[PDB]
Parts: sequence; C-alpha cells; structure tokens
Amino acid sequence: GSAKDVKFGADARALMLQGVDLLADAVAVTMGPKGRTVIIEQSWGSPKVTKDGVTVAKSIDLKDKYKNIGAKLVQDVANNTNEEAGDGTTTATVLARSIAKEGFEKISKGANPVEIRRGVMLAVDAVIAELKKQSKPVTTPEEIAQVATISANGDKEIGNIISDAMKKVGRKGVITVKDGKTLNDELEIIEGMKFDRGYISPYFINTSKGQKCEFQDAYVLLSEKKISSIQSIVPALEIANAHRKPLVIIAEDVDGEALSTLVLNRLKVGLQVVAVKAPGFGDNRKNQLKDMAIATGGAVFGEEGLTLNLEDVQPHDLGKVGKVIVTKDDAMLLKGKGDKAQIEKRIQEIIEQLDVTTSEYEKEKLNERLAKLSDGVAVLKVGGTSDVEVNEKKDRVTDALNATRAAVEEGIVLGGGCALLRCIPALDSLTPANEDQKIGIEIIKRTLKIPAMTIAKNAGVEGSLIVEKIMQSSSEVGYDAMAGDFVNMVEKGIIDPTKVVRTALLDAAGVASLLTTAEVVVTEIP
Amino acid sequence: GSAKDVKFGADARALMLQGVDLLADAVAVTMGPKGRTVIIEQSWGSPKVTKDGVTVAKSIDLKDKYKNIGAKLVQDVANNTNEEAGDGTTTATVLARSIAKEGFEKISKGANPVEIRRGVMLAVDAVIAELKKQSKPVTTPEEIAQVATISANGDKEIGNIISDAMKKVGRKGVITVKDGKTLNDELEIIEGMKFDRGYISPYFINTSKGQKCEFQDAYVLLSEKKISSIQSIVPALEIANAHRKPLVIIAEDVDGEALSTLVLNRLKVGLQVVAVKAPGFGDNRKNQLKDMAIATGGAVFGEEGLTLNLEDVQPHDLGKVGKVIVTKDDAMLLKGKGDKAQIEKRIQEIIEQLDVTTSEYEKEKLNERLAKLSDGVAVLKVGGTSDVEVNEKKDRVTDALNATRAAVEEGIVLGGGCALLRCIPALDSLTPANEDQKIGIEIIKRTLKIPAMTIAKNAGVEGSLIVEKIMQSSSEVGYDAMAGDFVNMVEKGIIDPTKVVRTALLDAAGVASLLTTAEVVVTEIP
Amino acid sequence: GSAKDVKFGADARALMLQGVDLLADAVAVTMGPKGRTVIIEQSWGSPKVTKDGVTVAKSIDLKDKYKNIGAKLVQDVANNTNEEAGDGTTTATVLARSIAKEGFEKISKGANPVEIRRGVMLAVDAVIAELKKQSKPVTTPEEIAQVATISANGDKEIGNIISDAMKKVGRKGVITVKDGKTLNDELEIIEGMKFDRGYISPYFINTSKGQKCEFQDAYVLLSEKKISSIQSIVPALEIANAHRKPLVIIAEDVDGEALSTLVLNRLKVGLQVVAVKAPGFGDNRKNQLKDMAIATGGAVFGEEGLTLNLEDVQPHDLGKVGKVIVTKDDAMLLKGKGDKAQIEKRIQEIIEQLDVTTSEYEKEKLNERLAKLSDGVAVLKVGGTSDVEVNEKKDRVTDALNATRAAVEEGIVLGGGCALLRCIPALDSLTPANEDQKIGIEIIKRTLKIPAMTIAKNAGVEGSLIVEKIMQSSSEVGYDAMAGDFVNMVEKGIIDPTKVVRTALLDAAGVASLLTTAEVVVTEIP
Ligand SMILES: Nc1ncnc2c1ncn2[C@@H]1O[C@H](COP(=O)(O)OP(=O)(O)O)[C@@H](O)[C@H]1O
Ligand SMILES: Nc1ncnc2c1ncn2[C@@H]1O[C@H](COP(=O)(O)OP(=O)(O)O)[C@@H](O)[C@H]1O
Ligand SMILES: Nc1ncnc2c1ncn2[C@@H]1O[C@H](COP(=O)(O)OP(=O)(O)O)[C@@H](O)[C@H]1O
Ligand SMILES: [Mg+2]
Ligand SMILES: [Mg+2]
Ligand SMILES: [Mg+2]
Repeated sequence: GSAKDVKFGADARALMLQGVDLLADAVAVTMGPKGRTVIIEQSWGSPKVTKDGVTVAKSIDLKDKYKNIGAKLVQDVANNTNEEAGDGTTTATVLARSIAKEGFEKISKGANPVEIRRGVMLAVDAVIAELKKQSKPVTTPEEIAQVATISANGDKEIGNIISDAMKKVGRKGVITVKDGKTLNDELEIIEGMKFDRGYISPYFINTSKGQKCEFQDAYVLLSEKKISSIQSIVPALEIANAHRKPLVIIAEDVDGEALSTLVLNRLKVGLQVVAVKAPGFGDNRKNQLKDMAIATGGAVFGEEGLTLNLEDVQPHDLGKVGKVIVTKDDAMLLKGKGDKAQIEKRIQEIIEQLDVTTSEYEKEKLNERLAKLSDGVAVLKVGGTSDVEVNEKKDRVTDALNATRAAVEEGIVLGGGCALLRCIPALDSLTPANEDQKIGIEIIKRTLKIPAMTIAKNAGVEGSLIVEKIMQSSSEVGYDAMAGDFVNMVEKGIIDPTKVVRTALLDAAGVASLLTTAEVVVTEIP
Repeated sequence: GSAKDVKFGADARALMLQGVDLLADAVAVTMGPKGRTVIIEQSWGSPKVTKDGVTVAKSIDLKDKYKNIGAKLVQDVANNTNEEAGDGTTTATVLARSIAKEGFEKISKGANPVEIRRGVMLAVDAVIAELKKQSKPVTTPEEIAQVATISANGDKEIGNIISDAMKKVGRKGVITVKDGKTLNDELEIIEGMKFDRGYISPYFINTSKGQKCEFQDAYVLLSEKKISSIQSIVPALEIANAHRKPLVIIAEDVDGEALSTLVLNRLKVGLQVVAVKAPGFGDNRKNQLKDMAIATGGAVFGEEGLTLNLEDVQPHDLGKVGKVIVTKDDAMLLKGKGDKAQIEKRIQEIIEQLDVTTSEYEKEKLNERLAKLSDGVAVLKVGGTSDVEVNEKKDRVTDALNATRAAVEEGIVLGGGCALLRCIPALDSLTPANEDQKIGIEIIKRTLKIPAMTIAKNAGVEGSLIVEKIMQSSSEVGYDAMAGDFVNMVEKGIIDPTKVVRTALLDAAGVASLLTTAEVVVTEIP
Repeated sequence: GSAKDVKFGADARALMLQGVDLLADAVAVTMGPKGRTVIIEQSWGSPKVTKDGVTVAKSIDLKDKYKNIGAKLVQDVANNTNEEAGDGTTTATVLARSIAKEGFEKISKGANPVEIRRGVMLAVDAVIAELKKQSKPVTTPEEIAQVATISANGDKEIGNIISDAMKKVGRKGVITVKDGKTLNDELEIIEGMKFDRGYISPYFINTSKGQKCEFQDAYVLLSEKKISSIQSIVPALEIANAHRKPLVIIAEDVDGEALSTLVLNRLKVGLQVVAVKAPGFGDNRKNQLKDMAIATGGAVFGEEGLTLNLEDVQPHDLGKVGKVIVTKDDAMLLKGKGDKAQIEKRIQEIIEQLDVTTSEYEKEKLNERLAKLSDGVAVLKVGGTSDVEVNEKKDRVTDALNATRAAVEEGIVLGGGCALLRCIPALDSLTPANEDQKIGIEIIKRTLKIPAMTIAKNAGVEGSLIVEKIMQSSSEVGYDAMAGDFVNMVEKGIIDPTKVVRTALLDAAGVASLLTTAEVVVTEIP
C-alpha cells in the first residue's frame, strides 16, 4: 500500500497530546454563561459563528498527522456525545482531554495502560451509578424552561417558547426548528396532516371567506394513479352522496372527464367534493399517500402489487376525517380515524428507517411530521438580523430542545458541573484490584473537577478555588458563574439533564482511555 | 521494462533486516496481557486502534524499497498466520524476525543458506511433532472459556459469552460477530431459516398479536419464476386444502390473479396460506431457493434445466416444515424435513466453495448461516461507546472465536511462550547432517525462547531471566505476566490452542528461512 | 526520428561490458547446490525470490542505456535458453559473459571480430559434436529421478514425485504443475477426457453412492447446437435402445421437450441416458466438441459448414467410449475409440497452433490436456506455507520437469560442468584458418572452464584449483560441490541433460560473439 512512517512511545504520545490539547483549547472557550464564540471560515460563504463544542471540533483538522490523530479522536468523542444526547459537547471534550493528559502522564515502563483503562471504566460505571441516584425526574414545567434556558446560554425567551411548544405539542411530541424571516422568534403550531398542494379548480370553493374549501366529517379517496376517468370515480361519488358526507380526493392528478364530472356536480345540485394533486414526487408520493391512508383509515388505490381498483370501492376502502381545509396552496386534513396501533407502528417504522439511512434526503422527517401531526407539531422560526446570527441562535435552540428532551426522558441533576463533583466520594469508596486500576480511578477523580473549574475559568475567576469552595460547601449549593457568586443551584435554576452528563463522561472516558493505551502510531507520509 | 537498481550481499541484507526489525518492533508491543495498542491513521475516517499483530503489519509499508521488501515478507507471515488460524499473529511476527536476524547473522563465505533452511525446517517439523505430543484435546467447556478469555486479552465476559454461544449452538456450529448499538455485548440466537422478506399482503396475518402469520406442520412451495397466473397456482392450493395443512409460498414474486385467489381464499374459506417474495438478488436467489428446497425437503419450480412446471405438483414436490413465522419484514421457517445427508452435502459444498476465490461478496456466508440454522446460529453484537472501541473489541472477539475453534478442532497446549519452550529438548535429540543444518537447528532453538521473552518484556520485567527460570522449573509451571508471578499454567487458565502455535511457527520459519537465502536484491528506482 | 547519441569503440564496449558484467554478476550467485537466491521487487505485490537465472535476468533493466544494451542482450541469451530447453539458464548467462569479456579484450586494430566470431562458432560446433559423442541415452528410471533431483537443487522428493508421474503417465506424456493449498506436494493423475460440466438432471443418476451416473461401453452424441427439440433427439434414442447401449449426450444445452423425453424414458422404462452441457465458451466449445468427436470416433452435429442434422443419424455418426462417469460438477469419458492417426494428427495441429499463437489465452493447453495421452495427464500440486515459497519451489520443479524431458529426448552427460570441460581436447585438435579464428577458439577454450569454476566459487572454495584438479583427474570423476569433495559423477548421480548443455552454450556464444563485433553503438537521449 501507501508508503508510511511510524513513531514510538512518549514522543508520539506527546504529539497526539499536542493535537488533543490544541483542539480542546479551541473548544473550551465556549463553555458556560461567560463562555465565548468561535468563528470558522466557510469555503464558499460567509464564516460560521458558533458556541457549539462539537461544531468547533469538527472544523479542526491538522497538518501534523499525529496531532491530527489526536484531533480526530477528540472530535470523535464530541460527535458521539452530540449524536447520543445533543448537548454536553464542550464538556465531553474537556473531559476527554483531561483523561488523555492525566492518562498519558501516568504511563511508565511497569504500567499497564489497558488495565488502567479497566480502572477508568470501573470509575465511570461507579460515577454514573451515583449520578442516577442524584437524578430527580422533572415535574413542573418551570423546570423545563430552566433546563432550556441554561442550555440556551441564558436566553429566557428561548426556554419560554420551548416550554410553550412542549406544553401545546407534548413532552414527547414533535418540535422542529428552522429559519424565520421575522427579526423575532415565532412559535407556529400545526395540527392535522398538512401538505403543500391545493385544489385543482377554484370552483370547489365553498366559504368565499378566505377562499377555502372547508369540510367536516368527510371521506377521503386515495389514488396512486392519475384519474383521467374511465368513470372509475362515479361509484366513489355515488357512495359519498349516498351517506351524505363530503369527499376529498387525493391523486397523482385529477384530470379529463373526471374533473368535469366533479365541477359539474359541484356547481350544480351543490355536491360537496374537493380534489387535490398528490403531495409528490415520484416514489416519495407513494409513501406519503400510504401514510395518509393508514392515518385517515381506508386504502390506497392504483398499482402496488395487489391492485385495488377505483371501479370497485367500498366505504371501508376510503378514509374518515374529522375536518378538512384546503386552499390554492396547501391542504390540511384533521382528526383522521384509523388504527392508532397501526399509526404508532408506522411512525416506529419511519424512525427506524431514517435512523439507519444517511443521505441528507430530509423528506423522511417531512413524513414524520405529517403522520405525527394528529398530536401536533411545532415549528420554531428563529429570528435575528442576519444569517450567521440565525445559525448560531438556531444551534443554541436545537441544543436546548435536545436538552429538554433528555431531561424529560431521564432526569435532571445539578448544573455548574457540581453533579460530577458530588460523585467523587462514591469513587472514594471503591476497591481497586491493583495499582493500574487505582491510577485509573485517580484519573477520573481528577477529571471530575474539570467542567466546573473550566466554567469558572471562562468567567475570569480562580476556577480551582471555586471547585474546592464548592466541595467544602453543602450538596445543594454551587457557583453561579454568571452572577459571579455561590447560590442554591436548583433554586436558582442552574441544572443539567442527567443524560448529557452521563453521555459526555461515558463517551469521553470511553475513547480517551483507549487513546492512553497506545504505544506505536502509524501514519501516511506527506 | 522499468529501470532498476541492484544490491549485493550482507549490505542489502542489513537493509531488509532493518525493514523486518522496524515492522516487528511495531507489532511486538501488542503481545500479551500487558501488551499495548497501536493506532493507525485511516485515509478517510477516524484512526483505527488495534492489538492485532497482522493488522499492524499490513498497515506498514516503507519508502526505502529494500526495507519495504523485508516489511512485505513479514506482513506475508502475519497474514498467512491470520488466514490459517486467526490468532497467533504477533507471535508469528516476532518468531519470523528472530529467524531472520539469527539467520542473517550466521551466514558467511562457504555457508549454504539453502541447506541452513533445510535444517531449520527439520527443526520445525521436529518441534511440531513434540507439540502434538504435548497436545491435550479439549473436554470441559470451562477450557473453552479459558482459551477465549486469554485470546481476548483477559476479558472474562467475552469468553463467557463465547462459551454460552458455543454451548447453545454447538462446538462446530455457526457463530458470527457484529456491531451492537447497545453499550454492552449481546448474544442473540437464531433458529430456523430466517431471511429478510415479508408477506406481500397484510391480509395473510393470523395472530393480531405481533401482527404475524404463524403456522405449524406446514408445506412450502418454491418458485424460481413469478407467479401471476391462476393456472399454475390453483393445483398447489387444492393439494394443500386436501391434506388440511397451511401453505407458505416463496417466489420471485406472487402477484396478478394468483394473489387475488390467495387473499380471497384466505378471507373466505379461511384458508391457511401465506406468500412471500424470494430473498431476492439476481442469481443468488436461485441458490437460496435451492437451499430452502434441500432443507425443507422438496423441489424448486421454474427454469433451471429440468423445468418442473407449477401446474403439475405432487405432495413429494413441495416442502415440509415444523413451524413458520412471518412478519412485514422477515420470514422464519423452522424444523424443515429433508435428507440430512443431502443438507450436510449442501453445507460441505458451500464451505468448499467459500474456501476458494470468490472474494468478499460474503452472501456465500449468508447462505451458510441459513442452511446450518436448524442447529442454530449465534450473533455476537459487541457494544462499547464509540466506533473505534467497537472495532478493537470486535477484533479481539473474532480472535477469541477463531482461537476457540482451533482449540476444539485440534488440541490445546500450555499458554505463555511455554509451549514452544518445552519443545527445546526435542531439538537437543536431533542428528544434523552437516554444519549448515546444525546452524538452522540452533536458530530455531534460540527462536523458541522469543515469545515468552516478549510477553515478559512487555510486562516491564527481565524477560530472559523469566524464560530461564521457567526452563529450570517443571513442565506444568510457567509465568503469569499479568499477575506478575509463576504459577501452574493449565490450572490458572493460561493456555493456547496448538493449531495457532503450530501455524505461527510454521509460517514464520517458512518465510524467514527463505529470506535468509538471499544474496542479491533487485528493486525499482524511485 | 528521436534525437540520438552515439559512441565509438572500446569506450562504448567497456560500458556495454559493464552492463553485461552487472547482470551476469547478479545471475551467477544462484548457480549450483551452494548457490543462493535473488529477491526481486514486484510492483503490485510481495516480492519474488528465485534461483532461476532467466527470471533474474529479465528483471534487470538499467538506466545507463549502453549498459542496458548489454543487459538486454544477456537476458536475450537467458530467455532463448529457457525457451529452447527450460533449464541451463545461469550457465548460459555466465558463458555469455565469458565470451563477451574474452571477446572484447582480444580485439585490437588489426583484428577482425566478425572472423573471430566465425572462429568461436567453429569451436562451439566442434564442442557440441563431442558433447553428442559423450551423450549416453537415459535407461533406468533412477536416472530420471537423478536428473530431476539435481535440476531441482537437491530436493529428492521433487525428483521422486516427477519420477512417479513420468512413470504413471509415460516419458512423453503430459505433466503440468500448479499451486497446492496443502502444505505438501501432491501428485494427481487424471485419465480420460474430463471437463467441468455436470448432468442437467439429478434424475440421470445411476449409483446412489457418490451420486454419479456410471456407464460403460457407451455411445456419445455431440451437438454444437441446442437441443430444445423438435424431436431431432428421438432417432438418437431409438438407435441407442436398438443396440442396447447407454448414451451420453453433449450439447450447447439440452432442455425443452428433449429433456422431458430424456427423463421420462429414464424414469419409467429403464433407459440409460445422460445429457450434459457443452464445455462451453463461445467459439472455444466448438473446438472442444470437435476434439471429443475426433477422440471418441464420430461426428459433431449442427453448423460448421457442411451441416450434419440430428434427424438423420447413423451409429457411425455417434461416438464410442470404454467408460463414462458424470457428477453434478464434472464429466469424465474414458477409453474412447477413434483413429489414433487422426488424434495424434489433432495434437500435432494444436501444438503447432499454440506455438505460434502468442495470445496467452492459454486454454489451448486445456485443449491439449483434454485430448488425452498415453498414459494420461499428471497434475503437480506444489505445497509450502506461503505464496513466495510456492513460486520458488514451482520454478524449481518446472526446471526439473523440462530437464527430465530434455534428458529422455536427447541424452544425459556429466554434471558439475565437466561435460563442457571434457570437450576442450576436441578443441586442441582443431585447425584454425587464421589468427582471428584462433582467437575465437581460444575464447571458447577459456569459456568452457567457467561453469564448473563458478559452481565451486559459490561453494566458497578455490574454483580454479578445482577445475584444474578435475582436468588432471580421469574422465568419470568430477567435483561434488555440495558434499565438498571429488567423486565419480554418474555414480553419485550428478548429471545434466545434454540438450541444456548444448543450448546454453550455443545461444550464449551465438549472441555474445555477435556482441563482440560491435564498433559503434547508437542510443536514445534521456
Ligand atoms: N449561570 C451558570 N452558573 C453555573 N454554571 C452554568 C451557568 N450557566 C450554564 N452553566 C453550565 O454550563 C454548562 C453548559 O455549557 P455549554 O456552553 O452549553 O457547553 P456544552 O455544549 O458542553 O453544554 C452546563 O454544565 C451548565 O451547568
Ligand atoms: N497472563 C498471562 N501470562 C502469560 N502469558 C499470557 C497471559 N495472557 C496471555 N498470554 C499469552 O499471550 C499470547 C497471546 O498474545 P496476543 O497479543 O494474542 O498475540 P497474538 O495475536 O500473536 O496471539 C498467548 O500465547 C498467551 O499464552
Ligand atoms: N552436488 C553437486 N555437485 C556438483 N555440481 C552440481 C551439484 N548439484 C548441481 N550441480 C551442477 O549445477 C548446475 C545447475 O545449476 P542451476 O542453478 O540449475 O543453473 P541453471 O538454472 O542454469 O541450470 C548443473 O550443471 C549441475 O551439474
Ligand atoms: Mg450546551
Ligand atoms: Mg491473540
Ligand atoms: Mg537448474
């Protein structure tokens, strides 16, 4: 293969550690309320500004291949943490560096770094245990706004708006975040099954106020093929006029004589029908119409395999919806009836789809919003006066969102970094098997102090003074670095979801303790 | 052809030896419980971490073409050893370097390196004989867990889970290894003939609990062609309703009018049929349907050669299975009846296929799990908090698995480097034909000491003191380098499969003794 | 054309001689029992090691274009020798260098290098004459094993296995050599006409043991076209059931109604038929079916030109074979009856084809292997623990094979190099026409001493002492360089085929004596 070059021992370890230390030093300035932003040049456009540890970490590759190895591993931890939890990234980086440094330094000739890794992992199990003991599950929706506001770097309006969206859509409902055009944040809530397709003809309009087609207790007909009728529609219309309910028709298109029958029966003898084009496009539209089929009940017509033909319809082959509103641009269907079991099965199918599949073909999420819209969905249109502002802010909002979900699903624990600090005594009651493992437990014991000392150091204060003052102080009190003084933590609102504190530590220790095991490094020649 | 450059004798030999020594020095740090890991830069992704000798060896090519010649030969050794045995790679490397060095040093004028090669080969035959004498075939399934745990670098949970899988699937059954998404290891066991294809229609569902089609004592119909026509489907159903058993149908597809008959007779008579698509890849599906044919007892319809047509079926042309379960995604068939002779025939055929040169289109293994699945198969989903961890661990698990298979199929012998150490007296009772052969036997005699010296040296202790203390000590006792003291080897669980100890030595000596014969090296000019 | 640069006289001669001397010096280390190997870097893979003079010679091109001219001429010599004889390559190289040096040195102003060439050519004619006088044709098959073992550099097992294959296949039979996967050598012998195609239907099987169809005294039907019949098949069956003999059918394919007739007549009334696909590759299969036609006695049906149609058969248009065995994978036909004149005519045709057809679409040998000997064909599966070893050993066995064939077809003469040494007195009784020719005869006279002195020099001893000791000693005695002492040559088994000794010398002198005639050399600019 490619010509290569290799390096041995503490020299190579010092190189990789130089890379780790550089990347960590770049990431760590973002930490906490008094933390600061990092600008990253974009190749094509105007530069990014960010406070996100992981996005800083991903941006830094290094010319020196060994230092780049260190860097790659540290961004690996930060990325793993962002994927598994969505916050706690800077923390995962500073922990990873601490374990890597304190690890590397303790290595000698007699030492056994794999066994030291074993000791470290013992220490991490033991700490996350005590963390779970410390966790108190969230209750009041004030705590939600608190977790959001701290994860959003002190922006109260963010955690308020997140609290509102999470109330009105639910704690495990769908909230999504995107650019506003407004200079301010907006919360919009959609209910139903909305998609961007409108009536084919104006003649379908009934209300004259808004120019909408508005129906209730309606039927829905779903056709995967075009309907340029062979009069495959008429039984479907006779069945609708029979049970005196309005009919909405969704199809690849409604065309030719079909439409003529539709707006003749519409303009004359006032029949209640509307027809709209399928959401589109191509193979996606199949999945969408089958989604709406399963949600609203009934069955999709046209060729899948077993072909259900439009000539032979029955009322159990249509669909049933509480309400329908359609305009020139979009169509919304509301309170559609079908098997809820089948709906939760369906969303469980799409999430397990999207989760394994990775082309940034984001429509799989556009599916998920649609079929989950019968609880509701919230769109978070973030404001600001400029694209870069909008992107930084949106990074923070997404962080706070993921943080609130982690808080709701696992728990909350003390903020600042105190939650890890309180776990040290649990390490003090450990029973190491040998010197190596003892070294590992010592490494974790030192590493736990880091996040709090870093948040304080960013403030411009003597962080390690503050750590020890906190340790001397009672369990409920910690350091408010923004206010610049000690306070009850939970009362003042400084709290972190337990899941992120768990995952940052577990990932960071997980890769760094492996990094410390290295004795030989092999890299490509420039 | 290409312009070239040539070098003569011990000058060139010292260069090739420099390459050998570099690669060996890189590989050798991994050896034993106190061994250490090697990081390798990947071109596209985050870097590999490994303890595998062969994967370190393959990663190192060299700019200096002569040193690269040495390197290529040593990685040839490690790769051959990994292919033939699946462990014992680092050992093969350090052995190969020892034979290459001690070889090169002993050549002079008048010396006959070919004849010396003959002597070392004599010595290796003589060693492997005594190794086989030392071999004690495995008995208790504790010994399995011991071989696994030592080959997995002291991870007891690995050898436990391997012991469990090997118990529940059998010692020569199929175990495979794959990534978990879980942070912990999982053992899954599959029974049957599973493949990833589901019922064509929901209407086939029987239980409403799980939404499965569940059958017992059923027949199976196997069609290599599509089944659209009624004409070829109906007799197969009349014969099925005749003997009052459920029928599963596997086909390239089942569609047209056939499907309509299927879900009409399903919904009315309440006939017990299910239909599923063939596992489905071009020419592969033929081999799969032939597999299920042979397993379930019976024959495949459509065109091979002899075409048996679907219109003329007989009960002995179908298939017969104890149970069958189908879902939207997958189909499992269980306790299918056919000639065990013929299925063992099929498995003996596929292994002897796989054994040759169709490369890494590994569905050939996916076949083999299927037709061997009526004993069982085990999936080993290994955990960890990060991809690099998962890959290192999976390397170790695969090592331990191959090691356990080597143990069960051959014998087991003392661990550490002791198994080779005890063979030295067998060299002492040799009768060399001439000085050259005597030099060879001396080379092997020195080389046998090496693995123990390396395992001890990695521990941070005076390895060659330890070797001689071991030689002074009794046959049953050796050095526990992890615990840092001498112990009975077999009692403490430190044991190596004889196959790997045999293959490492045979390959290493095999290539290195050839390397020492070189007098002139010819390389391309830069 | 391309810009060029030219050089005049002994200056340029010294450069070309530098190239010759370099390549020769590289080649000559391989010579004799105490000879040594040469490693050659491969562009794509792991490096070759070889003891083959020609493979060393072809590997060396040179940057200096004049030296490269010399090198190209010497590798021309070694290649010509390898093509014409298959051994004696190193010898041809050192001879060529000796003639080139001794040639170049003796030229002056008054000298006439063309006439000197005439003199050396006289001397070599006179030498090969006396060589043919010395030749004693091979008799005992011990001598075969001796020639093989010596040409294989002392590996007795090689010459044993070659002796066995040559006994069991005949002295002018077909032996071929290829890689084993086994660690040891294997001799396999195939008899018949085997090819890799199996019965179209399992129903054709006769013996439940092995699952074969076994026939004797059978007919053969050969169809170049498909038999989807049309029932052009039936007369061929009526004619077979008439004379109560089994029928094997070879065709492009046999299927449609034909196959149905075949397996109905097989499964009900106990008719003895099999049908198998043509060996099958486009235009190749045509030639193969014509081969089997000619061997089994009878004719191929379908389109050549004159079309013989399947409807009009006669028993003399079929084929007749002593025995036939068919399986799922392969078909073997044995003791087929036809004109031996016509078959040897056919073999004489294909050899004269392949010989001119520099195509490396080498299946023409697969043809030659198919149209079988007398006594059969032998496959030599060479073992070893590694690919490079296998390539070395296979090079040596190919050498020994070619050497044994040269021995049986021309003769054997004294080994060591003595055979050329004994020819010197024949030169002493020559009658040179002029000084130039006398110089030529002197050149050959010195050159004859070289191979023996070189084999001794590789041993580490005073080669030129040994040559003169040999010359003072009797005709039957020479130097055993492996045992390191003088012995009866033929008695100790050290012998060389006369053909290789002839061809090495003739080629070497042939090219080198032309090289010495040069006065100006013209080369391209870098
Ligand atoms: N006023 C505050 N006082 C003390 N700690 C705070 C305060 N505000 C935020 N933090 C801490 O800052 C950390 C979050 O830092 P942040 O910049 O979001 O990095 P990350 O991306 O790792 O979450 C949390 O652990 C939280 O406890
Ligand atoms: N505690 C121990 N004491 C002594 N030898 C050990 C111990 N653990 C493992 N070994 C030895 O280490 C060797 C395995 O080393 P390993 O890193 O797997 O190299 P390889 O990949 O070449 O097998 C085995 O020969 C085993 O006997
Ligand atoms: N034991 C021996 N004693 C003396 N000469 C030997 C012995 N073994 C081989 N030879 C000589 O070595 C020569 C063969 O050398 P080899 O390496 O095969 O060169 P080539 O490839 O040109 O044939 C033969 O001429 C043979 O006589
Ligand atoms: Mg954050
Ligand atoms: Mg191992
Ligand atoms: Mg030879």
